[PDB]
Amino acid sequence: LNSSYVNGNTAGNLYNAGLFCESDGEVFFSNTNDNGRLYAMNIDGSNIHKLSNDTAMYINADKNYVYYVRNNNTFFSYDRNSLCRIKRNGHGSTVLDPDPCIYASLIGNYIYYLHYDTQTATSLYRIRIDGEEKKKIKNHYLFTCNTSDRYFYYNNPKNGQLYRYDTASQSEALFYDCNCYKPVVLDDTNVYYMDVNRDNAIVHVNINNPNPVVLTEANIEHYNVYGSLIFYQRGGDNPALCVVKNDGTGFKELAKGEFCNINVTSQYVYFTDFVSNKEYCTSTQNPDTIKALQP
Repeated sequence: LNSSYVNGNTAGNLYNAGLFCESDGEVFFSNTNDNGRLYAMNIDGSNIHKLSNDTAMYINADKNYVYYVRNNNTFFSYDRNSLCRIKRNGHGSTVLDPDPCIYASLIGNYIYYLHYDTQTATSLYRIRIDGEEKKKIKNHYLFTCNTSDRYFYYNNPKNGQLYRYDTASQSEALFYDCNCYKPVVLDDTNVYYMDVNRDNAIVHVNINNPNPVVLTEANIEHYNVYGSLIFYQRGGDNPALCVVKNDGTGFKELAKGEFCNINVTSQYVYFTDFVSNKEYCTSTQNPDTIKALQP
């Protein structure tokens, strides 16, 4: 068992289908050139090799294992999915929860996830990393994608505010007064969210010295963050994947079209064309030229 509050993935990856997971110098990922199957590579895109024939999403990792949701037969609705585990070396594949689920997120020794009660009714579950102690935590789902140490953060379903759940005490409380969607808290001084009151424009704030800054135009669909750069999809009449620094500077349009599933690693930021399902990437530190993952 884990001895600290390890987090299975980073920033907004799990909101963006958890297609890439960087951990201790490797990246585990869903390979769009091979039916979304689980692969591994070194952080710079080399040494690419198949880990499992399972199609994988919501990929998480700790020092010993990779945890993932597989589709047994889109990432954000009901399908015949199962929660699984494999050793990082490729051995020891096993199923932890065979029942449909999405949004698996590792916090310490527990995976918190969305469980389907029916095709439309959902709840929050957790399970220990060895498959013991499966338990329904709430009758309504709370977002578990954004984690830091023992906490996960979410828009409160009743009131829209940014709340924090402490997995150690198994309690929750208000974290920041806003009306938010897919919040990404990196630390108490770096809060990001789509602001429901401003048509999902992205806002950045430090909760200690709150001076909320709006960083984008209205009508944002997806975003992610690495370092001080925010990568986002702008919708509407002239859709584009864009980047901007967290002080409003350095805006750049990176690709024209409708993209999604923005996943960040220290080397690259990956994104998929919503219609063609083709995948692309760009440098995380100096985003500019776009590489294609196909073939």
